[PDB]
Amino acid sequence: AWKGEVLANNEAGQVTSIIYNPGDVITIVAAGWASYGPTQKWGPQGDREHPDQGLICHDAFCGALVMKIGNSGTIPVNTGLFRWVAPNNVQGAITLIYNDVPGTYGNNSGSFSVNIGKDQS
Amino acid sequence: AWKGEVLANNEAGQVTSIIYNPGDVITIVAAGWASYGPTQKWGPQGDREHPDQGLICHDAFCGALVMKIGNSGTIPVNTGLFRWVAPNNVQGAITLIYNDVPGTYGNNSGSFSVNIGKDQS
Amino acid sequence: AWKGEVLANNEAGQVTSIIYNPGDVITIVAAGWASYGPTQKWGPQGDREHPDQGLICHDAFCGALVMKIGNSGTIPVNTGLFRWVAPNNVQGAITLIYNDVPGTYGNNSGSFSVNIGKDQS
Amino acid sequence: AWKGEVLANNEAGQVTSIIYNPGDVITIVAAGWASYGPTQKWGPQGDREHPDQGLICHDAFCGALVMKIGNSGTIPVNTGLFRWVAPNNVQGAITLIYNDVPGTYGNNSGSFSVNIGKDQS
Ligand SMILES: C[C@@H]1O[C@@H](S[C@@H]2O[C@H](CO)[C@H](O)[C@H](O)[C@H]2O)[C@@H](O)[C@H](O)[C@@H]1O
Ligand SMILES: C[C@@H]1O[C@@H](S[C@@H]2O[C@H](CO)[C@H](O)[C@H](O)[C@H]2O)[C@@H](O)[C@H](O)[C@@H]1O
Ligand SMILES: C[C@@H]1O[C@@H](S[C@@H]2O[C@H](CO)[C@H](O)[C@H](O)[C@H]2O)[C@@H](O)[C@H](O)[C@@H]1O
Ligand SMILES: OC[C@H]1O[C@@H](S)[C@H](O)[C@@H](O)[C@H]1O
Ligand SMILES: [Ca+2]
Ligand SMILES: [Ca+2]
Ligand SMILES: [Ca+2]
Ligand SMILES: [Ca+2]
Ligand SMILES: [Cl-]
Repeated sequence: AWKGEVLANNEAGQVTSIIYNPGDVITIVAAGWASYGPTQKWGPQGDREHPDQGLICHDAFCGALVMKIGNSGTIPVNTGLFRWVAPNNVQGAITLIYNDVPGTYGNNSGSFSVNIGKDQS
Repeated sequence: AWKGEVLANNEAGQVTSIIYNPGDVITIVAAGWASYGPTQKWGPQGDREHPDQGLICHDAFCGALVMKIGNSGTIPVNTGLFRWVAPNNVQGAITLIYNDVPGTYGNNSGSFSVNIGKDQS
Repeated sequence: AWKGEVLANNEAGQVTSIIYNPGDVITIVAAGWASYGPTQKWGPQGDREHPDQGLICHDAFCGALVMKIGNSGTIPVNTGLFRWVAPNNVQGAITLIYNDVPGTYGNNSGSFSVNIGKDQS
Repeated sequence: AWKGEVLANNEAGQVTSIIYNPGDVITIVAAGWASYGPTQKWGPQGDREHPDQGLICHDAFCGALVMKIGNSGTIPVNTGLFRWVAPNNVQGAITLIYNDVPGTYGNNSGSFSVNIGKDQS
């Protein structure tokens, strides 16, 4: 398993020690508070009221937690994933990323705390 | 394992099929959007800024997900619990509840989607 | 989890730390060599060529590993059980026992090494 | 998880759907009755009284269940493995094999039934 934090201000994200392999079942739980610029903070689902003006992941809200597995495209994580198997082909290290518009991370603040583990399969 | 929905306006809570037994380890993941009255909605951690006005659980925010286990007090859940063991002498049926003030549930809306599993031991 | 040894010559068997509760999924693995009297030894499946002359479990061979759960009848274990769920209404402490004819355990020798754990469920 | 049979007379063994990856924890349970030639049969630990005449696995008895992982040498399985981690530098598909002398498999009989799964990590 892996525990750690993802900073809202880091366009490169946080690499983990979890290597996702074909067939793996994983569980992720995410918590905490972050902002993409405003004084308000949101949880790991982000801001449901904010439009997409060029986010790295178009399938989650601005301010959400997302990931990449190897050199996949972005995959939504939000509050987490329960006994989840990847939409197929994907493989590699899990990198966690805060969803914002590239070039605009400089006004971001806060972080998410994240646990990941592999399940029975 | 159990999957289901906890309505924000259900004061009595959602009774699950999980009986927490001595020594059990469990994982919970919660998602969704709900409100304790305002037009804005919050995720399962609730609203960090709203003051505690006699919530059923003093150790979680207004609009957070909490639970009881048998005769326990309320216990916080938020976005979830990762490979977690309960307080000494707590056991029995898990009921999931939206954290609000008694008698003030009638203006609530939305729901949280929740999964609960037992882990290896 | 429980890890230990089940002696062939112990008619009362071995009361483990594992309390089987409704819905639990368990794994048991058993290894080793034991005898119900002869100079030869058999593994946890016992002696397939030996007749049943009043065995405590009629559904496994003389010299096999079996168990009781709470106040159940004997249940075959053999080399182990993989992600196993008990029949309805069976619950309580797991006792491991060597399968022999009652009153004939005194000439027995050897033991099985046994691991029991609760699995995800 | 994989469930299947391993024929005692199959010198190439039985390839499974399990790909062992670094960090994986697995469980195996094996059952059944097989022979390397005599009319008598033995369980998955094999025959403790027979000498090694050039077995594919010198670390288990003739008639025992063994395995290979990818390009590995033979590793004992016997009655099974509980929440087991492979040696470092061992990875790839699991193949199950009956322990006999190469070229002498043709007079073998019976089989072992085997379950393999990946466990929480
Ligand atoms: C100035 C500010 O502009 C936006 S918030 C804005 O969001 C983008 C993503 O869409 C980037 O993260 C920027 O860094 C953020 O500042 C308005 O919603 C806000 O009300 C305010 O006017
Ligand atoms: C009228 C309303 O009052 C509160 S919201 C209020 O919160 C309590 C819990 O503290 C109960 O759930 C009520 O049912 C809710 O209406 C203010 O924060 C809000 O701005 C508004 O004035
Ligand atoms: C003829 C037979 O010889 C052996 S059994 C023998 O074992 C080897 C492995 O050591 C091969 O599997 C052969 O296929 C087997 O036949 C004696 O132990 C037996 O009593 C009998 O004389
Ligand atoms: O049938 C069981 C019986 O088998 C014979 S050979 C043993 O000597 C006895 O002690 C008893 O275990
Ligand atoms: Ca920003
Ligand atoms: Ca309310
Ligand atoms: Ca005896
Ligand atoms: Ca042979
Ligand atoms: Cl806080």
